[PDB]
Amino acid sequence: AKIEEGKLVIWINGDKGYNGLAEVGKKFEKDTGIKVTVEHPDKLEEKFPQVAATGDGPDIIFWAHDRFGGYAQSGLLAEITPAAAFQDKLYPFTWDAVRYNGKLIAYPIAVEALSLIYNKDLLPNPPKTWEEIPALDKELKAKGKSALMFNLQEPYFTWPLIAADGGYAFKYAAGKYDIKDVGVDNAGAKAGLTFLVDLIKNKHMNADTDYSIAEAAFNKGETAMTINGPWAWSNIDTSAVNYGVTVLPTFKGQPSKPFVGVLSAGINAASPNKELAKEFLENYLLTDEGLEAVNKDKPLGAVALKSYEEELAKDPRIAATMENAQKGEIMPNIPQMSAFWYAVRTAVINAASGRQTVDAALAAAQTNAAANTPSPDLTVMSIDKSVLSPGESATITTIVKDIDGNPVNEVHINKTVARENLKGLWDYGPLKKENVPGKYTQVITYRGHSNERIDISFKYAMSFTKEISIRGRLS
Amino acid sequence: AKIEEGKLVIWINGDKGYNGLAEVGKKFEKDTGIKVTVEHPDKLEEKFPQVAATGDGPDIIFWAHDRFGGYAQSGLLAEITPAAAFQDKLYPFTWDAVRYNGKLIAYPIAVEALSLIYNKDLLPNPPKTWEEIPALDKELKAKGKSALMFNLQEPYFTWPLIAADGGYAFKYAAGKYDIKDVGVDNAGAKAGLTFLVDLIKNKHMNADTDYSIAEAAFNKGETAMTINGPWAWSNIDTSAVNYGVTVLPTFKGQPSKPFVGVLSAGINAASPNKELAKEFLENYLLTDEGLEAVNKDKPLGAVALKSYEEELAKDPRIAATMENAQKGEIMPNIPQMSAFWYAVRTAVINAASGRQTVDAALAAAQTNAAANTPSPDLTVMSIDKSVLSPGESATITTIVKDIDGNPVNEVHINKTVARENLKGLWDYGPLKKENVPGKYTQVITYRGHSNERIDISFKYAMSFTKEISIRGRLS
Ligand SMILES: OC[C@H]1O[C@H](O[C@H]2[C@H](O)[C@@H](O)[C@@H](O[C@H]3[C@H](O)[C@@H](O)[C@@H](O[C@H]4[C@H](O)[C@@H](O)[C@@H](O)O[C@@H]4CO)O[C@@H]3CO)O[C@@H]2CO)[C@H](O)[C@@H](O)[C@@H]1O
Ligand SMILES: OC[C@H]1O[C@H](O[C@H]2[C@H](O)[C@@H](O)[C@@H](O[C@H]3[C@H](O)[C@@H](O)[C@@H](O[C@H]4[C@H](O)[C@@H](O)[C@@H](O)O[C@@H]4CO)O[C@@H]3CO)O[C@@H]2CO)[C@H](O)[C@@H](O)[C@@H]1O
Repeated sequence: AKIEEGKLVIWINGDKGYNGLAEVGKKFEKDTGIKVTVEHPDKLEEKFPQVAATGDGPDIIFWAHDRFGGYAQSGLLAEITPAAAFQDKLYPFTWDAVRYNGKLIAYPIAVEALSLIYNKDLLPNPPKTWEEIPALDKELKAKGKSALMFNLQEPYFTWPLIAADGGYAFKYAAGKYDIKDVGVDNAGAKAGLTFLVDLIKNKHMNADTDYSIAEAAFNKGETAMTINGPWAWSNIDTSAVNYGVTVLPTFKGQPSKPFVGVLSAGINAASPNKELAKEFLENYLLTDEGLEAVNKDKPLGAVALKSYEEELAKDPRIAATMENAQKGEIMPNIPQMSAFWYAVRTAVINAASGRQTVDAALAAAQTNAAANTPSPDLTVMSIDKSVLSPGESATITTIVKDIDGNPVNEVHINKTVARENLKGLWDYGPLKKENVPGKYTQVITYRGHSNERIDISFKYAMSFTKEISIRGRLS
Repeated sequence: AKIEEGKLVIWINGDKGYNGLAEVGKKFEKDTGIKVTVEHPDKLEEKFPQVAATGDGPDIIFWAHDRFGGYAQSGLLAEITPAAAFQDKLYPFTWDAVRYNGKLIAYPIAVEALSLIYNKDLLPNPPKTWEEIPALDKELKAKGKSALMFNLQEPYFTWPLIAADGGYAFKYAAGKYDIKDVGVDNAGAKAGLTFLVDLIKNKHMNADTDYSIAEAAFNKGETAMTINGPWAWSNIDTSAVNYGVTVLPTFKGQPSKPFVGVLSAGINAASPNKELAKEFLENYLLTDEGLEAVNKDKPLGAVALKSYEEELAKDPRIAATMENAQKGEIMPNIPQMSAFWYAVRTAVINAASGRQTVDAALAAAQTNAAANTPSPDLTVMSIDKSVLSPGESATITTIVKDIDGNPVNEVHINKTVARENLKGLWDYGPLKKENVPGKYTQVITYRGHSNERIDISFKYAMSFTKEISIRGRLS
């Protein structure tokens, strides 16, 4: 778990070839004596910024490149400066993905795009268009099958459809992304989303479909199609299914336009093992043998390493991946990407479920994606009472504001309570959103039993913290 | 995510039928208007006690019953008092598993035991004994296969072997478990472990084998045998494999003796939805239809509900589960179970890898399993400096002690740093174990850039917290 001199800790997502990566680690250990521990914590991409600067992260973090600009802006990443000879071993466009403010911030590993994955026995002539899928589903349902299942809970999987007829994240102009010019609520985006929503209302898909439901349904031969990336191919191979990987369907005659990720490896700026990390990545992983070991576990996609990619490129599944990639767009790496994703995630889910209209959902995503970040300097937190007797209550009031002093309407707040002794009895109300932007309250009732101090910390937007204390006394 | 009046949040492990459970939730929602959100956080069993009492848990927690005594001791669980008619619908021994200090603390759902799962094409006559497996592996390796792969990283999977020839957790006598009488280092336990270790050294298994490696190897037809529970059967069915589920091999002519878990559902004492939770569990889940929906996703094992179990019991896989269960032991539910597991986990891993001898590994597990818990009242935490100028360092010293004032040698300490502004530059050393029991130090160097206050909290044994603060000032 712990970062220490002389050992390497690596975090990679649980859908990737972590076992194969650990094999590369074993080889490094054999040669160097340096143990390499590969972990796949949930929410690693959220945890990393919280722990990296405060002494508790991995030495190396793997994620798609979209997360890395935010990390770099915060100073969390070592600058990557490989020799020209090494740089020349990887595709130039992959280095571009991991460049932030003129500096290389990670090593590129592999290029990922979603494709249409289809069952050749059920559906050897997969549809050209999205909009026929409902009629197709009707046909399949009459023989115990469904047309299509994919993960509706992650916006990555729905974006290609939202983008097909013109939806965009941030407008690109004059050498940069305009962080206030968000394209999620344009005509093209509302449509794509509407379409999905109609698929649902018409009982072709289920709003609750997640990664595991879709994977199981495809791999068991129950659904004719899924939308997934190269990492998914291994489990399909394990199954009995004869599958193809192809171009995503069109929408309004336009290609679906997936957001393309470059799986990337960053080095923690606070690591005492930066040089070892670089050696591991450059000399062990980013080799034919190293990438093969990871790929054999879960396929990587179109790898960044030219020598190995030249071999993979022959695979029709890879050719299809690259085709879909070329029809989409390489994700920005800017800090605002997470805000964009969080916003779109909420809009797809809310709409799919009919908890809001498409017009409304997407209008709101636009606001939230473009929102300023909370400022520690202007955010307020107080409690009305710092000592409680049994039966007394204290209320926390917090008001979250940006750098300009303007409220931030939607904010992630993580509450943590530190307890002196675990002997006192306490009741916590919900964190209540009040009827003005940025304002939340929480009621805490001391019920006695034992004297106990508690310290309540609110972490805002997975960044800064404010804290209050309560002394519970029996008298 | 959040606990709120009028909605249900459920936590269940990611290896269980969470999608099927969500289906039961949908039915409840249809009837009642109460949304049911099923989550599968990693480490849910560790998180639950940390958040349940402090206003941030689920309404309902699912885990095997072994975890629940600790939760109950801490006051985290609502007492369960179903009508006699309802009680009579479930097997008596399952209620016994969820009784703590004379009170029912959860609803029993299903009985789980590990079995030997084997590939009928590769190995239709699976071995009787463990000790022949190495020779068998030799035969299989000569035809591109291995004999056996199972999760070595979780002690649950190795326990049946450790226990076969007499290993035990806590001695049971006079109506109770003796928490100071730990059986992990007896002759029978050292042997079983030694055997596994020899399997490894002789290249029959790999010390690094985890759940996913083993699952993939079995399901792809690469390994003849695995050790797993009923939840695993779904993915095997998806694969091409013809498999059987049978009695675990013997060791020294003794049955392997798995620790048997009762998957159980507890209600958070702090839930404002206790009655809804009870209705969901009693009236929706613990019905033929409800359990079927979960079972169809991932098999539950031998369910607690007699009416449904009578149907399942016909399944030879269930018969085998029950056979292995009867050869093992129902886990204690006492608070000390987690300490036991943590200890055995470290001993298996350390030994399997050859980082310690079996004799040593198991001697140490014994000490740690029997150890007193840290006391908030006697644990020390201080920092030598509470204000720093740039280039100055402060050192935290903590000394962890039990209720009696005795040091606790091994302690889990989770460090969290709350940051005022994220503008200061700080360097954190490792948390250093000093050369006497219970004592740890950490060096923090302020590097300037900006004035910033940080608050550093140490949480001990996932229980109490102590905190210090540092004001970093440029002057
Ligand atoms: O509370 C909501 C959820 O929040 C967390 O998920 C967030 C991430 O933190 C964001 O970074 C973002 O995720 C993007 C991701 O950055 C992007 O690369 C892409 O992810 C693909 C990935 O490239 C691919 O290799 C493979 O792993 O599939 C991923 C998709 O699942 O797309 C993501 C958006 O879908 O936004 C999400 C929220 O949507 C947290 O992890 C969740 O547990 C939490 O529910
Ligand atoms: O830091 C080490 C690891 O710590 C955490 O794992 C702990 C758990 O918190 C403990 O409760 C215990 O786990 C037992 C578990 O309580 C017991 O029921 C059994 O679990 C079976 C389960 O019954 C079955 O249904 C299925 O899910 O498989 C489980 C086994 O994986 O056995 C467990 C012990 O193997 O001890 C473990 C540590 O071993 C934390 O979750 C980990 O992430 C962490 O690495």
